[PDB]
Amino acid sequence: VYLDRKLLTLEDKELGSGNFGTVKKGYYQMKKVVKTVAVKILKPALKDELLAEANVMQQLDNPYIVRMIGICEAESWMLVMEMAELGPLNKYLQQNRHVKDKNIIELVHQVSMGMKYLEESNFVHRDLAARNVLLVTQHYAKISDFGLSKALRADENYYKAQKWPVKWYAPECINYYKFSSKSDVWSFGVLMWEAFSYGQKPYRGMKGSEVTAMLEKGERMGCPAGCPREMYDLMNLCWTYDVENRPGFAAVELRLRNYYYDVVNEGHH
Ligand SMILES: Cc1cccc(Nc2nc(N[C@@H]3CCCC[C@@H]3N)ncc2C(N)=O)c1
Repeated sequence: VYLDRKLLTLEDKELGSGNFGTVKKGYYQMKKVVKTVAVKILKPALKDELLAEANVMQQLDNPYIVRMIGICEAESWMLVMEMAELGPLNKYLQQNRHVKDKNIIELVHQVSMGMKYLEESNFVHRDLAARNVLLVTQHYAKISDFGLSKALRADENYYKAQKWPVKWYAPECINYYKFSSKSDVWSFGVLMWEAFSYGQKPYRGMKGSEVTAMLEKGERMGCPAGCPREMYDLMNLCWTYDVENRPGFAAVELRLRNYYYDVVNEGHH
């Protein structure tokens, strides 16, 4: 969990940025191999947020979720993770607009498998967006960015909160401050839309309070160009207003798994 600063070699160039500080590429001398890493580097609230985040990732063991190597206290606090070379999903789709439809279904299914696992593990993500999906290859996606994440209490199906990615948030989060796995299902809907719109921001040119107004009227973002109908049906299903009747990730992953098998069969035919 605690890494040795001497074994860590940072690079100058910064790969990305957030409120916390920077993301830089580096190397960590493992037992015999050198391993390529991404490091979150801070610029007291922020400090504690990094320790909590690291404590969450430590518990997570799945092929579709970013792996934490460990943490380090030097110049600043550093959270060290295995590296996803091709970067955040949204940027990638913005710069590769001819990625095939089958490839997108593949990647969002992988996110769904990682989210099904996370549900079973009783953690909520609370920031599930395409910028927080990281690509190892063009056919391998992983979920990261767990700074808003919560381990649910053994006696609760949701976490009660006390600045938010509003456009990814379910009605019950905005209205009642309650975040559950069904809430992440809602954001997955928005994530899919983002993926099929090739990295475009959702609800463009609308303020947070207008989006709320829109959803309450029963309005939803339209089908992206070239997006298969059944994938849009799945999006709308994820956007079930009422938590009770919204599907969980088991249902969502099953549906994505099966649709992907038809599309793979189609290709061969
Ligand atoms: C090429 C490139 C560019 C930017 C970031 C990355 N890698 C990562 N970024 C984030 N977080 C970022 C934070 C800033 C916005 C984008 C991301 N959400 N977390 C984990 C990783 C990781 N394990 O590799 C890679």
